[PDB]
Amino acid sequence: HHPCCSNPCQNRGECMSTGFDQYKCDCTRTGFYGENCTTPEFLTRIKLLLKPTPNTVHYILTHFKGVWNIVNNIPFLRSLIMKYVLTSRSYLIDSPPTYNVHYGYKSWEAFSNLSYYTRALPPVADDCPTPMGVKGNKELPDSKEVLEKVLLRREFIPDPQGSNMMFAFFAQHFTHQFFKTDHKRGPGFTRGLGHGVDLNHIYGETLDRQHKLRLFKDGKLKYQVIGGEVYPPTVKDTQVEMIYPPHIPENLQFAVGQEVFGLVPGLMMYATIWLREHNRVCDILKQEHPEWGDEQLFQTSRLILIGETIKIVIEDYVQHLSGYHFKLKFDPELLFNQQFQYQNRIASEFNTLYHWHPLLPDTFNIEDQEYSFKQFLYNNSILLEHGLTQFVESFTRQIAGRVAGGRNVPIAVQAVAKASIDQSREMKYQSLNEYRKRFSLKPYTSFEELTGEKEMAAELKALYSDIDVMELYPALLVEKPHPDAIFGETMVELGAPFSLKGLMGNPICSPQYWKPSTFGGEVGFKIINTASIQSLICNNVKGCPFTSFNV
Amino acid sequence: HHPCCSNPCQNRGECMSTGFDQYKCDCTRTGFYGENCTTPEFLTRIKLLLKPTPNTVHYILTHFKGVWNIVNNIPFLRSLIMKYVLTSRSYLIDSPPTYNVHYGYKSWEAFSNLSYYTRALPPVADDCPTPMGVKGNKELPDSKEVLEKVLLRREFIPDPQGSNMMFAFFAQHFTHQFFKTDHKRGPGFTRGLGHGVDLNHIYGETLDRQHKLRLFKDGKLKYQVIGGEVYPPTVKDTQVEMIYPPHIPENLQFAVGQEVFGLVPGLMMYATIWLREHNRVCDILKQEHPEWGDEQLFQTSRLILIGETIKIVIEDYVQHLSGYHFKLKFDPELLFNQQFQYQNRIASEFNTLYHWHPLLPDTFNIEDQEYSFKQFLYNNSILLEHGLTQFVESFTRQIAGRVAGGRNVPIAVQAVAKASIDQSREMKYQSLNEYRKRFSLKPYTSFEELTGEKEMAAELKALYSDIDVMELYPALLVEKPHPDAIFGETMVELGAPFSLKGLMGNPICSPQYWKPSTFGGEVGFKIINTASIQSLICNNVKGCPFTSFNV
Ligand code: COH
Ligand code: COH
Ligand SMILES: *[C@@H]1O[C@H](CO)[C@@H](O[C@@H]2O[C@H](CO)[C@@H](O[C@H]3O[C@H](CO)[C@@H](O)[C@H](O)[C@@H]3O)[C@H](O)[C@H]2NC(C)=O)[C@H](O)[C@H]1NC(C)=O
Ligand SMILES: *[C@@H]1O[C@H](CO)[C@@H](O[C@@H]2O[C@H](CO)[C@@H](O[C@H]3O[C@H](CO)[C@@H](O)[C@H](O)[C@@H]3O)[C@H](O)[C@H]2NC(C)=O)[C@H](O)[C@H]1NC(C)=O
Ligand SMILES: *[C@@H]1O[C@H](CO)[C@@H](O[C@H]2O[C@H](CO)[C@@H](O)[C@H](O)[C@H]2NC(C)=O)[C@H](O)[C@H]1NC(C)=O
Ligand SMILES: *[C@H]1O[C@@H](CO)[C@@H](O[C@@H]2O[C@H](CO)[C@@H](O)[C@H](O)[C@H]2NC(C)=O)[C@H](O)[C@H]1NC(C)=O
Ligand SMILES: CCCCC/C=C\C/C=C\C/C=C\C/C=C\CCCC(=O)OC[C@@H](O)CO
Ligand SMILES: CCCCC/C=C\C/C=C\C/C=C\C/C=C\CCCC(=O)OC[C@@H](O)CO
Ligand SMILES: CCCCCCCCO[C@@H]1O[C@H](CO)[C@@H](O)[C@H](O)[C@H]1O
Ligand SMILES: *[C@@H]1O[C@H](CO)[C@@H](O)[C@H](O)[C@H]1NC(C)=O
Ligand SMILES: *[C@@H]1O[C@H](CO)[C@@H](O)[C@H](O)[C@H]1NC(C)=O
Repeated sequence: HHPCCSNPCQNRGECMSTGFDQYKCDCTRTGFYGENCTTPEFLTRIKLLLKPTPNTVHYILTHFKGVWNIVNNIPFLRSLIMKYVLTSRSYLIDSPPTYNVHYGYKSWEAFSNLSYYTRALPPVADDCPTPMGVKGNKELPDSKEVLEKVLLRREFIPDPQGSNMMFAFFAQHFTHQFFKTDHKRGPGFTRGLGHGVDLNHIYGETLDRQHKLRLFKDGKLKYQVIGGEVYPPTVKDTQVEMIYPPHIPENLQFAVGQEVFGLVPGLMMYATIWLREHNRVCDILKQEHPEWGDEQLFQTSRLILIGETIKIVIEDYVQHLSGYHFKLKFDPELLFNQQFQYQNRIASEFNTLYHWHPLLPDTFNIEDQEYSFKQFLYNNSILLEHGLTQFVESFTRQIAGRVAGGRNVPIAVQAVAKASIDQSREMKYQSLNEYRKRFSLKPYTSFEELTGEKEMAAELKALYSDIDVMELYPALLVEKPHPDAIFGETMVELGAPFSLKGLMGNPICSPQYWKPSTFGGEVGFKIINTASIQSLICNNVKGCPFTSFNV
Repeated sequence: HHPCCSNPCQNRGECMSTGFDQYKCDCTRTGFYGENCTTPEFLTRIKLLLKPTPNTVHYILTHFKGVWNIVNNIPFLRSLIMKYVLTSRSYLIDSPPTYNVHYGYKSWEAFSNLSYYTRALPPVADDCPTPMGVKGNKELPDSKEVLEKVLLRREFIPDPQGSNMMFAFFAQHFTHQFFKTDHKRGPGFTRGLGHGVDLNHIYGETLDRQHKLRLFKDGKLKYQVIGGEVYPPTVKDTQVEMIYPPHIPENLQFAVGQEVFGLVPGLMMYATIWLREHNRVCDILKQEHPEWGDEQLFQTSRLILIGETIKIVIEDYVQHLSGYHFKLKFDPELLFNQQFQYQNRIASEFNTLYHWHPLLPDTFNIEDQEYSFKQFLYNNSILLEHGLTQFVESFTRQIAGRVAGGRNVPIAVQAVAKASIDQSREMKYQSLNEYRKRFSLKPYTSFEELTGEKEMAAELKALYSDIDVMELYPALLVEKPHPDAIFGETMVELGAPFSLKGLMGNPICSPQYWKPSTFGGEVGFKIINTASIQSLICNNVKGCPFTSFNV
């Protein structure tokens, strides 16, 4: 078998076979040497005794609300801290990207082929003696058993951080521009070739789709007016392909950038809001530039919207997730004297860790009604009937489920949770502990340490035998959450760097783009710099209902 | 008409219309302010007063051989000098890229559509009152008149810098991996979607093409053996599309990565050499790694050859072109503590300036035959008849033509030169002086200053009237050359930043790729770091003939 199956190289060292039965570790720039890159260089010894634990940094940012209220009001200090928040993560992500599902070594194929999700850790080799390498049993536990024992929801567990349905649907809508698995090819492949925040979920992935969605007047996107309300146009009107079941009538087949957004009325809500936003921004640009044509209005509105999106994601969305008392800041300028790559490639593991189906409630509560999954799925009538204003009011009110802590996957999506496990396996993911080490965390020494509890730990011990072969995805869902938090440590430490990279990596954040001229002058620039989840709703939803990501 | 037609914003200010008849310049990070970005900031006045002119720097690098002799043999200094050389040429290229033929403002479409060449300067707006903006006559001069008066060769002018046919054909072979105009779409479109040094001219642009070219045994490329000599495989064996006239015999229809390489036996000489190199490297890696399969042998040899190419281009090819006494060095480590983007997008103007058709001789002198263009085109027989050894010996001793200095484009390719002019105009290129300002040079004040001579200057003055509307492409070919040099200032000052960006931008130069494990261990890494034009020929051409880029 492959001599690297046991994952012998530590500290970001690279493993390579050197004959049938031997390996060598490449310890270049790891700050370690020795056979397995485990012997620290002198500067590394000094860096390691002085480096705070990820859990210490977390504690500082989630306590001392009094000190943070001061820090948050000294612009120079707020800049300084946000600068640290951005750069301390940066070094963890390979950019240019490296591995993928087919390439556990660097290759031009893995670098150049945009159809692959990239990989933060190389796949376990095909001929390893155990699924994870060398440790554990010949087979992993039945995924149905892992699912039923520790993942599935008994009683609904609300998120103690107060995440609402505005948040859950925003997560779903936002991330589905860059997580668009190409099932024809396999779970390690993506249809999102832009690999980030390009808003293809609004504008379409291909130019042909964009052109069918565009009005070609005033930069605007096509729309329809129903009962005086602006909604997306239909499939028959646009000829834009969407996924709908057969029983869905022509008039309820709304056409948006992303093929799957008819699935959920929560997604259609956001699609409608962003469509209105784009056309609202067109109206403003046209007022500033009576001389501009359709094409420039469209393109400039897209860049503004991309900027709005990143702004909202950092300052409301990540802000809410973080539980930080520190006020996060979207400011591209903070990277201008730093080493940073303005490019991104979506990692398979980022897709995997974002399968937050425990956010989903048992029923969807709009106004006085309590819709089941059966009733809610593919039902855009519900949207037309209640309207965006009520959708916003209801979803702002409705609490979402806790993601970590175990046993919170709604039964309605059990098949999806099973697939995340099976497809992790099919893609040959390395173990939870391997991922933890890759992200500068201590491997868990037992199942009780992972869960912080006894009962689930015991189930997991019986299923997996060895903590070092525990799988990444179920571990994220059963991990001991931070105190009163939605997630545990592994989710935060893997998610945050993938997030920073995808947000700041965007070309609009580079010095040649980050200028008022890029966005049609100072007014367009200000739309980006003052954007928020509240203003997005206020500007585009009748009556300007109040909103946020917490209940 | 568009209020930016006159190009009012200086110093890399960005121009934007604010009404029908008004503009605003965006002076962000230019170091200037005021209406047209022409007033310098205090620190800018200083930076201006100190900073040496590009010509003064060229003089220092092409003189004082005694000093350079010391520096070159003192590694720490060589390295510090190369680091300057690399980082000064850097800030000149927009990266992430910006404009293209259809987008004179920044847009997601220009960012993301890899099918365009990018643009260093945006195009002249469609409705401008003159071809170059507002200066000059309503029509630029007949392009045949320009071609015939100042471009066409009367008498062959040899390169006083000593460039040979080995150099001339290396330039053509190498550049044709990234200059691959998609004539079906237009001159501003490329088929080279990798946008750099990916070796698609050897391996194929598509996976479909690569796979038909591969042996699938030991990592190797398919080949044939004719008279005991290894040549590329045929079109019939591989089913790889090549451009060939109907009349060419089955066996001389060589199939290589780049579809046009059967055009010229000079091109097929290098194609064959590089094919041999790839399979030679396979052999070395197979020896190192008996455990490796076909796929990893192939991909690893590919990365090795990419490195080989960059190394040769920097240390042999650019070295020769530069006329420097200083010894350029390929060493990715020199950028590791610098700010640099590991990405490239091929610029249209880089394609344009690289039309070095004056390099071409009047006949192709092999052994004691002197082949006309008519005889040499598409004649792979010549290659088989003489063999690679004679090709190398003959092309090493044959002088190439001077590029700058005027009147040296061979009549045989007059149509290509005319097309360079017409296509510049079709892509709405700004004038020579706009390009010189864009690359930190003073605009020429007269035609005589451009040519350094009287007679062509007068023909040009009569044709164009204003130096400020002189065109880029013809200017490059008529420019006063540097002393005893093949090129003039504008060629060097534009070409150099485009070059080093595309060389160092490659992902193999990034910290996560620049490691021995990437190339199969120390042995593969060493193939790269010891590569030379002489070693390429020595390892792959029978009899190991002497070669170099100069006669
Ligand atoms: C971010 C949180 C989030 C939420 C709130 C959410 C809400 C919901 C929801 C009710 C609104 C339903 C019925 C589903 C149902 C599904 N989800 Co999600 N999903 C979420 C994150 C994801 C992600 C990420 C994927 C992977 C998408 C991909 O790779 O294409 C996913 C995949 C799926 C799949 C497999 C899709 C396929 O292409 O086969 C189904 C089915 N689901 N989900
Ligand atoms: C770098 C030096 C160089 C040399 C030595 C060279 C040598 C020769 C040569 C010698 C046997 C011949 C017969 C030609 C003939 C042509 N070359 Co060049 N070319 C060169 C640089 C270029 C470049 C750059 C282009 C543009 C390529 C593109 O845009 O695809 C080009 C394009 C062409 C074209 C038109 C575009 C096309 O259809 O491909 C013709 C015809 N040629 N060339
Ligand atoms: C990026 O990698 C993708 C996966 O390797 C690749 O898709 C694959 O493309 C190949 C070649 O075009 C397809 O192979 C086809 O042709 C062979 C032999 O001629 C047939 O036996 C196959 O049935 C098939 O029709 C594969 O279908 C395809 N593999 C997949 C999708 O898993 C992409 O082409 C690559 N992208 C780029 C830009 O190169
Ligand atoms: C890369 O940018 C390219 C330049 O615009 C683009 O090429 C263009 O593609 C469009 C749409 O696919 C073609 O226009 C079509 O318009 C109607 C459809 O209703 C048809 O009647 C036309 O025949 C045509 O299909 C343009 O012809 C085409 N322009 C060209 C070839 O120069 C690429 O598609 C863009 N690439 C990506 C990945 O978005
Ligand atoms: C190098 O790291 C590897 C870790 O896999 C070590 O490999 C061996 O060490 C084990 C216990 O120390 C032995 O039982 C085995 O022979 C072997 N393990 C495996 C998985 O085969 C090796 O000791 C390390 N060497 C150094 C320098 O620490
Ligand atoms: C910088 O920009 C140019 C704009 O082109 C200059 O305007 C020019 O002023 C000239 C002198 O009065 C006029 O001859 C001419 O009308 C005008 N050029 C054009 C094409 O309109 C601005 O004055 C200058 N601005 C400043 C403040 O220096
Ligand atoms: C591919 C495009 C990327 C966009 C993805 C956007 C958001 C994904 C959000 C979260 C992933 C999971 C967990 C991390 C979230 C919050 C914890 C702390 C956040 C933090 O420290 O700043 C995080 C800071 O680094 C971010 O800038
Ligand atoms: C797209 C991938 C990039 C590969 C391009 C490779 C080769 C092109 C070679 C030279 C640049 C093009 C035209 C001439 C410009 C400069 C050459 C002369 C002097 C020089 O380069 O030195 C200037 C000094 O700075 C040394 O660099
Ligand atoms: C191979 C060149 C054919 C061009 C002939 C038509 C254009 C003539 O052009 C003329 O050529 C003369 C001789 O070089 C020069 O002295 C003149 O300045 C030039 O205008
Ligand atoms: C569709 O949703 C609507 C709400 O407008 C609901 O009344 C109806 O029962 C749903 N239909 C189905 C088939 O679930
Ligand atoms: C083909 O090249 C060969 C060299 O072997 C030569 O003898 C012959 O004349 C050439 N054919 C043409 C069409 O010039």
